[PDB]
Amino acid sequence: SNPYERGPAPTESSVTAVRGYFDTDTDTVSSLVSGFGGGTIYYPTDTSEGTFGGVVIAPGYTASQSSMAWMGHRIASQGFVVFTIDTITRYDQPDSRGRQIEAALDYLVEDSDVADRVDGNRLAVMGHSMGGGGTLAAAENRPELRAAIPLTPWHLQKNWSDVEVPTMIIGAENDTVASVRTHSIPFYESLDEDLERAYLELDGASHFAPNISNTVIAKYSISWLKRFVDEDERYEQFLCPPPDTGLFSDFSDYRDSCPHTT
Repeated sequence: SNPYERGPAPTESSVTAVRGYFDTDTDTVSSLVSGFGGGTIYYPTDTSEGTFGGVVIAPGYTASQSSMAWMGHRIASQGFVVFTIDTITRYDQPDSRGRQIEAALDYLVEDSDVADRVDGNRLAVMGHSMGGGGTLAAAENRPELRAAIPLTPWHLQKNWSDVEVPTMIIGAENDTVASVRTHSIPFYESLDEDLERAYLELDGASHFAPNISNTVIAKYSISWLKRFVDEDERYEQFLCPPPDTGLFSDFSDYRDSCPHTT
């Protein structure tokens, strides 16, 4: 059986809930850490079912932890150790954000007081905007990563055909900052035809959708992490078959590689 399965059999309820099964706590990481600006670790207090996958989440240009904080307890409560990092400076570029995510993954797995609850073999990267660009850069440098979720990603590099990490790109229909025509769709279309991947385009959404509690983003993020970080087939349910994308659907567009096999 899957040794990495955590939590009860999921429902539409459970995956869209503001808090899942697991009681969660936080540890704060100082800006004194090398390689990034610190952050907050959100982690399940219940260790009886075994260790959890670790997930670093990077902010965008001018922003910090607080723009992504809502994902902390909401993802962690599903059975993840979730690291909402700050960057060294608010003006750090995507490649720099990418390096800061890698440092944060290493800090989480090697140095954090919760490292004993993280399975260092099962790690994921997420990030908003330039942090999304950062997420691709990390995914590209670290093919051992189980899952990558760029959110309204921004990057001057368009070609990511080398990424070996299951990639869910969530775009915003009406994004004028990281336009899906010039960022998300070029990035998605460049992925290996053999790679496990999704493109979610949120209907009439703006660049800031990822910084506001969003049930679509959370459901599909948790499903993607469960499927690839935990190899949890029980979440294939939520990803495959793909959802409808007519005009009062959550999605102006949805691209998929169903079924997933891990």
